[PDB]
Amino acid sequence: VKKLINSQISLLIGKGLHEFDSLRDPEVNDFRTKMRQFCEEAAAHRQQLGWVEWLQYSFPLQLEPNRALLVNVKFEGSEESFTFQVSTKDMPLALMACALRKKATVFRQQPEEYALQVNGRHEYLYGNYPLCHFQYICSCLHSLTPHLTMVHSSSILAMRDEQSNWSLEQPFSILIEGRKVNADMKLVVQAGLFHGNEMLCKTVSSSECSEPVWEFDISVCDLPRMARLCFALYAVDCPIAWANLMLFDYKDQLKTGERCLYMWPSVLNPAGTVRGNPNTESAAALVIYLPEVAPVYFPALEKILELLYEHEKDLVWKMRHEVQEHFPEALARLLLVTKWNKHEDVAQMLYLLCSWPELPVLSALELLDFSFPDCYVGSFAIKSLRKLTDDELFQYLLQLVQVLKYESYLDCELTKFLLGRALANRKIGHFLFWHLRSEMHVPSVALRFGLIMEAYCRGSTHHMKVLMKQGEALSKLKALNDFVKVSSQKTTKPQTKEMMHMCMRQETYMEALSHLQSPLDPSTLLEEVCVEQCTFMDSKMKPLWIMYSSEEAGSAGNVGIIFKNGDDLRQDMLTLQMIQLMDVLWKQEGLDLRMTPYGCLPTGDRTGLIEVVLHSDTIANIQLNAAFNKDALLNWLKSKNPGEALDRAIEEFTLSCAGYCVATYVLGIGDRHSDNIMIRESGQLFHIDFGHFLGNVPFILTYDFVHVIQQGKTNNSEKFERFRGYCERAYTILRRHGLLFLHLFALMRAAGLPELSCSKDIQYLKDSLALGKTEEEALKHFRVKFNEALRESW
Ligand SMILES: CCC(=O)N1CC[C@H](Nc2ncnc3c2CN(c2cnc(OC)c(C(F)(F)F)c2)CC3)C1
Repeated sequence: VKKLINSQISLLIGKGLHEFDSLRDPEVNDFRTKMRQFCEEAAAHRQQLGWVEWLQYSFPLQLEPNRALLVNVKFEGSEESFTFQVSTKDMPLALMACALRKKATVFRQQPEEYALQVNGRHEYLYGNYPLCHFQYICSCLHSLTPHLTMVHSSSILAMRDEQSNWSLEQPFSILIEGRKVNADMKLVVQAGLFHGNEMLCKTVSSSECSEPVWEFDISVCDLPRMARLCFALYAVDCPIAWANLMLFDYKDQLKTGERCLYMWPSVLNPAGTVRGNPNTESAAALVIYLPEVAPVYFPALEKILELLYEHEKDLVWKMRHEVQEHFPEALARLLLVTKWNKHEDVAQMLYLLCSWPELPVLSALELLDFSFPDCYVGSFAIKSLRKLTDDELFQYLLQLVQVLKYESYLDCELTKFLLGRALANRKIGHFLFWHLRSEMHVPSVALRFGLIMEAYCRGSTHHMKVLMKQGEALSKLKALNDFVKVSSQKTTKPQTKEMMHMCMRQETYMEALSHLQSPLDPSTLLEEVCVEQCTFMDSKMKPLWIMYSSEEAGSAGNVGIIFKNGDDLRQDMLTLQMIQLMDVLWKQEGLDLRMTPYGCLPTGDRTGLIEVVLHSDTIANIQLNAAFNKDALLNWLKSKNPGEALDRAIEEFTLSCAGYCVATYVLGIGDRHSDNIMIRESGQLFHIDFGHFLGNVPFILTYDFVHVIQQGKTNNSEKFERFRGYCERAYTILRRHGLLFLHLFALMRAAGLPELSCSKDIQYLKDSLALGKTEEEALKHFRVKFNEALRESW
């Protein structure tokens, strides 16, 4: 029985569980047994949760950051529906008391034993929030009458049931023979002792073949708990390989004897993995002699607690106790000023960190960076992050996963936190899965991520099968995309499109591609695949256009996905999460710049999905075709928004244009052309290919857009300066939360994105957001760039 659950886990995570045993690793084996028990205890809690408490797990609420509304409601397993007049300020129990009052009237034959399901979707409307606050009821108002289904307590409960399962003064010292080296020239081995991005002593090098055979300025007593010994083999300068090791193991014991380090290819790297290269055969190895001291374990918290300019740093350390009292948020500045190469100074800091008050989510997000590698500093950060909302945790989930790459040991406070929250929310567990599964091709992350997904599956027997279905569809889509890629080069598009449909109509494909949850959004059910409306896009990697159509949801079941294999979808995903954050921060301060942060999620090696924005078209397609090319875009909105509807559309356009003009400027999105800018029939303007960001520069205002803002008029200052305001207001909101973007962008350095690697890339975001300058000084600097963008258009 357990052999099947294990076979499914191996297929789902794309790594056999037998591979973990073959390592015969006490660290990997201890993680597996400990985390399985943690997840099983979490899974146990869910099978006893109340019916409203389960709805909270499986279908978390989607909420936005007086007036009337017509809504059709219908009880489960009944054709008969009822349209009722409800207020936007009315709570779901009022709709449920109206639906129950109508039911008793018609059927001749308590609303608190019910929940409203967004018909044909895995989204629910529960809790004491007015109908205006729900993402669905709110979106319908701007779109469409909301279609709801009265799901009873017994129907929600039948789901959970079905979803069941030590101080030596001697100077520190290390080098035997290093096998499998490819070079011309002499080989040297440089070695530095790091505690994050900072050094603990001088970088001692080795003496200047394919199999070459061959003292640190810090004491063995002074070595911090999280000390790294970083190596680099090079030719004497052409780099060859690098390797990192923790001087203390997971059981907190000082490393002794021989160690064979399987090095990673280059062209000292502190941020790199402390674990070796998996290609034992290919990788160049460096055998080192980690010296004897005796066993020596690191002092426990009980025994440990018992113990800016150059001159400015000395002042921060003197007033360290005053920093805990007067400036607790200044913890980061104090930790940096602490000397981690002095056990006496590093112990005094822990005595202050242990009595230190909890920090806000923003201050905790900085402490998660590689500049802060201490376990107690790390545990403090996660302890402060425990106050995160499930919706807030989701907004930063991508960045927290990247920080798992900075982790020194497999069992860590972050893995526990991320897994604990994942098992508490099916939406957080869904996305954590795909953030981990999409990096299984990467050899460095492959073990950590594999073991985390296995543990989640140990505590999600049903969700494992849900994700397996998603994973089965994505396999058929790679196989189908490969056909489209081969065939496209041989025949006419209608011939390839017809060939794709025949392939899709196969039993194997129809079964796989249908009745699954969207990997981009678990609440969107990709039901019946519309083979006739499916095709492929003309871009280099021939992306797939896969249309779906649910009957139970009507128009809401008509959804589409884009499968793209060949290119990196990470930066596009990062940019869209940053635009969604912008839209949230804007809405929080009453500014809805009607944004379209469409779904984009990487699922594999150069493989991922993109949500289809229905009823949209590229600016290039509209402009290709009006007596004047400038009038094409306005005449287009006139076609889709006739009569009194045009006025709403020009406003929708302006708002979205302002938001995207700021977003593309701030994020530094270059390569802007008519083909990677889209418009929705509602008037909403959005951007699509985010291949390049952070100036890889100035504010850009297009004349074809400035014309739509001006209501088609040559001179229209009322409407154009109203737009200038939206840009100013939106840019100043982001500036206040600039520290939030800088912290998340700092954590994303772990992703290994070519366009986000150095400190110069983060400087672009400091400059665009004019971080140093005062609000007045920064609003003027933007007013110069904006006015210059206006002159730049003819
Ligand atoms: C089969 C109809 C057709 O060829 N179209 C072309 C223009 C238009 N494109 C879209 N229409 C509606 N929604 C979207 C799109 C295009 N989107 C999209 C966004 N990033 C991407 O890559 C990073 C890609 C892709 F190149 F990989 F495919 C597509 C966003 C969603 C429809």
